[PDB]
Amino acid sequence: KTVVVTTILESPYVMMKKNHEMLEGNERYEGYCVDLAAEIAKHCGFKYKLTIVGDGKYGARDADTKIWNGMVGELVYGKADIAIAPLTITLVREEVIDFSKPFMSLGISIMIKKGTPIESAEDLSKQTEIAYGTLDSGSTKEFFRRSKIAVFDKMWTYMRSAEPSVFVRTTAEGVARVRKSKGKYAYLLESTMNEYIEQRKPCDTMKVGGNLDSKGYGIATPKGSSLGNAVNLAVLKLNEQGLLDKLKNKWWYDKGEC
Amino acid sequence: KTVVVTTILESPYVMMKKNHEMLEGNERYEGYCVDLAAEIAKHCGFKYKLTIVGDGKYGARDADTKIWNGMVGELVYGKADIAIAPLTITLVREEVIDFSKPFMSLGISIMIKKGTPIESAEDLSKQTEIAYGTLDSGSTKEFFRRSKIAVFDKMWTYMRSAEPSVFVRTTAEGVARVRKSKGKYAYLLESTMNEYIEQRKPCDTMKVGGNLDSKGYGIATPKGSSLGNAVNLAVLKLNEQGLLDKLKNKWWYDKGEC
Ligand SMILES: [Zn+2]
Ligand SMILES: [Zn+2]
Ligand SMILES: [Zn+2]
Repeated sequence: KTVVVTTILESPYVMMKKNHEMLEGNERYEGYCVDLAAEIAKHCGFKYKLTIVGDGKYGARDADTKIWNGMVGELVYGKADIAIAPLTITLVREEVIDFSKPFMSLGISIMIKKGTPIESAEDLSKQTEIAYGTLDSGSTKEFFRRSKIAVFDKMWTYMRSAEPSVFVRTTAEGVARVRKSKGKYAYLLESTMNEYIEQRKPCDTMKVGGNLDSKGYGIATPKGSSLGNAVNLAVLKLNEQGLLDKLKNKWWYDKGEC
Repeated sequence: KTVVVTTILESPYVMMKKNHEMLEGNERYEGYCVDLAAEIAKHCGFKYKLTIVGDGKYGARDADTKIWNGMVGELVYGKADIAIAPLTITLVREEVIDFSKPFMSLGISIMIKKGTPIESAEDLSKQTEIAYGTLDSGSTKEFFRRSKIAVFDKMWTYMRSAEPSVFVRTTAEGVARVRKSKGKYAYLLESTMNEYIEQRKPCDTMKVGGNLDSKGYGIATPKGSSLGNAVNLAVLKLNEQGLLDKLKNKWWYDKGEC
């Protein structure tokens, strides 16, 4: 039967085509993950339907109810068969769902509006004129919340209490905030996205400093899924075939407008 | 009871302590993987014995023999319970053994003697005065042998037929060859090793160009091993806590000699 793929609208991973209104099904979308999903479905020989996660989140566990939201939740509760998106491989998630070996390597990075007096995380933690935050319900927020290293811990103390809130619902919201904040806001996001945005108009942002950590994105399946094994080998095969690198250049720099 | 850990003598992952002759068991060794093995064992709750792979190889399957050698072979045939070393996660290997999520991210790179007129793989492929090769029985050689992209295919065509052999039995042998060839030999090895050597006296080598691919190292266990699950969670836990980054700084740069 048709495999239900959950994903999220996040450029350049998954975006609606210009003429999506006249298109149907999987044809309505384009992007790195759209291409990746097609490659995987072909090598594993299955039909699939791309669906956009209902709450538009990656996935976090509610501390009160212990209920998972986002794409992780759709997998945990049987609403989806596989997640193909820029979903970060983490311990808390690995405990409830399965991840293939990473199809992309990245790390948390700093996005500033061009000209802002910031070059590192240490620089952000020593000032208060410039606010900074992260995406909600994801791995980046968890990183700071659970960090015991001096600089990041102090950053979390500031962010978790900040008012107004420095957290955002979507990457787009964080990027917009940096751009319209005259440089009084810095956004903490994964290098993959930072590098992508840095190459798009109005070309007013830039990634500064080195990554804060090293991790990766994996294709996720529910625990005990029959697709788990196959997808994992498919990812490795595609990386060694050079496909993943091919797709990276196609959506990041071949389309770059800066 | 005691878990047999197979590893390889590869600096700075595993090395004999200066006074190993007067030490016993695991205390005889030191290095990144020795430090990592101790942590993995503590977190998974098991006692272990470090052993150096008999043939000093990482692992490849003999074409006609069909027998796996190196650390992979030790796991495949039941001589070791786990491998903790800079062992690359690859498709052919994941087909016979299990790998944890990566504990280190790296890629194939080029090592030259300082002053060598080479800036990239494309440069090596378009000339013939400078010879170049890779390590034997490993993922790097397999990368070129299977590559379908023009530049690497061209490089493989040359390397596979070059005489005398451009391949080496150990990383140390390749590094020595670069150092003694007066710029007439370039070595293809993983970025991790390239970066390490670049910081070792006589500081006469350097890493040039970007990485050729993107992959990682994983802790390997025999397929279906009962240690697999715990080890994987341990790796994720340790990466998130910053131990892996702390360990790389300790063995790579804190001890740099250049
Ligand atoms: Zn394909
Ligand atoms: Zn709640
Ligand atoms: Zn520990």
